[PDB]
Amino acid sequence: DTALVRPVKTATVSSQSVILKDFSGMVEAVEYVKLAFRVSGQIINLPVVEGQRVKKGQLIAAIDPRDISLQYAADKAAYETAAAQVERNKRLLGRQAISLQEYEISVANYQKAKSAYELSTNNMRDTKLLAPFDGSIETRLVENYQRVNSGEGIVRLVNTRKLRIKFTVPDDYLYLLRAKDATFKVEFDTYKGTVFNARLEEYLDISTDGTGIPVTIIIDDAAFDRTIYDVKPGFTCNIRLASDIAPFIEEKLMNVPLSAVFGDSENKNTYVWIVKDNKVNRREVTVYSPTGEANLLISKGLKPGETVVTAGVYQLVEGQRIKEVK
Amino acid sequence: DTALVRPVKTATVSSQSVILKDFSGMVEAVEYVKLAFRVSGQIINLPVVEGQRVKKGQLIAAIDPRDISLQYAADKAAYETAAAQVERNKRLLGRQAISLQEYEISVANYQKAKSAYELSTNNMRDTKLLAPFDGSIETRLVENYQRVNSGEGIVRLVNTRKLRIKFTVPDDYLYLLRAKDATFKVEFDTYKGTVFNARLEEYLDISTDGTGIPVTIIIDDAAFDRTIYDVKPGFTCNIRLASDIAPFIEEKLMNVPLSAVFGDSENKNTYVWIVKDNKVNRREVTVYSPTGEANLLISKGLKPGETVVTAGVYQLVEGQRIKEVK
Repeated sequence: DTALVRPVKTATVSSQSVILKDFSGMVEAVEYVKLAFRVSGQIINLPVVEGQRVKKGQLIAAIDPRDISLQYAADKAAYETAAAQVERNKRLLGRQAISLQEYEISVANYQKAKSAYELSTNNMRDTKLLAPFDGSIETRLVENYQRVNSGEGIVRLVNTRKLRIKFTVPDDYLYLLRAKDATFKVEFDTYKGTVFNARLEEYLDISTDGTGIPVTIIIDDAAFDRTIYDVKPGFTCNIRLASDIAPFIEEKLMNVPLSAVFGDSENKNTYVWIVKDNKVNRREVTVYSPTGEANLLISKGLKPGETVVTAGVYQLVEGQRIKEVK
Repeated sequence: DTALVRPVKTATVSSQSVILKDFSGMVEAVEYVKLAFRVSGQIINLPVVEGQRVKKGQLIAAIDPRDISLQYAADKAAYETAAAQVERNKRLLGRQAISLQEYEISVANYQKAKSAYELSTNNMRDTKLLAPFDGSIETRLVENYQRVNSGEGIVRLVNTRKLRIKFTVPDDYLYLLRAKDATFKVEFDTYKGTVFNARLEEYLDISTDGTGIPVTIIIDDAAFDRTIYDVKPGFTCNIRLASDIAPFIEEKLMNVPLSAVFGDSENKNTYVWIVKDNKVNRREVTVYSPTGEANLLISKGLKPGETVVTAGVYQLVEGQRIKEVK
């Protein structure tokens, strides 16, 4: 019956002109960026941990702003006094009430005060070390309440904006890489069963050198959640390249093995068994034929002039009598 | 069982590159040759009848040789006397025993006697009218013991050495007539079921004029016995032209409709039913495949990515559970 499970060989229906190739690739190494303060001080906040995913602008660490804050307020006051004194002297010189010498001294003093206040403004901002890009904390190099200098490594942050995959394509497959709208689908060996769309980043094309075509692709798929799919440099994967080498074809033809197609004792129709949820269902198909009824080329087993049955093949046994009908 | 007669549609196995064309043709008219005596006389023998097949040299009619025989014997004697008299005079002149005048008269007399004897020798031979070629007596124009003149029709003899068939081939089929070793097989409408080989006699090739290619062929077959197959001018027939347009092909391929080929539930082999003496017998065939297993192009009924069964198609029913095996 239908409950009797039958072992069957199967195949996937393929578009005549779509070429498919599988390549082995690897997730590219990423350069760890050493994050450091631009000022010296004592860390008073280290709110991130190793493995944490951070966003651009997020706080990594902060130093005690006490001393820098004191210099800032003193440089602020000195700037405000120098600025007020130059504006006053502009008015005094404009009516010739002061010497140019005295005015010049006040301009030079203002730039000195301005430069000092600009430096303290930067030092104040630099008490908070922020993530320069979206990334992950690879390593925490310091401890909280530890004293550090400028340029001293605080954390190692790896950029996670792009997941790059490198593979090499045989030189003879350059036409497949050049085909319009060629697609790339990635399946990671560590996460088999889930396929992700990828886009071309670049490929080195010097087919002349016979050394293969190095290709770089980037994962470009909304389903690629790195909190779920933890892919690291060195991880291997399969890259499926799909190229339609004849997109101009009007009526698209499908490939199926001859052994998939069968007839009916009641008609001249052709069928296949479609496999859906490990069950079969009959499907009527039209075999491509240029003129009239589909014909086969036979390389062995027949001589010209012999007579074969073309209708009624399922209702016959060896040696059975027949009547030829039109 | 095998005794249960099943109606079946069939086809003939055809060689991939052999082109076959059928043309309607007609047996060409033959010119009747009027046979006549070269002498005048009374017919004393008319041994042939209408419809009789005669050979070259065979007697058609004879006139009473009596009078011509009398002239022959008189001209023979006159020639023999004139010949003896000139040989004598050659010897006499050679020793100057006779005048040149007398010798000359005897030479002139000899040629006169010779010419008279040559004419009576021909008239004697011409008392028997013979068939100038192998043919058939279309009409007997005279009766025995009837008196006739020279040139008076005795019989109408039609030449039967060649059976010519004319047909016209469409101009677009010139390449089929030019193909090396193209063959012609004739089947007469009056004698259907028997096919005769024919050879090319000639064809008018001015494809430029767009008026068809008039072709003449001649029956060239030992089985063509005109005593059995009585074919006459105006008789129609079928001309089968067979041309191998790709004789260079190493492994010859045969055409069969797809509907002729079937599998086995126990193996991956392909078969046909061969029809011999209105009975069928299974025949294993090899379907031509360039790389691997034979594939079909499907124009309707499938989408890319669907799964079809390729082995186990005969042991399944609608909705049956399966297990995909490698």
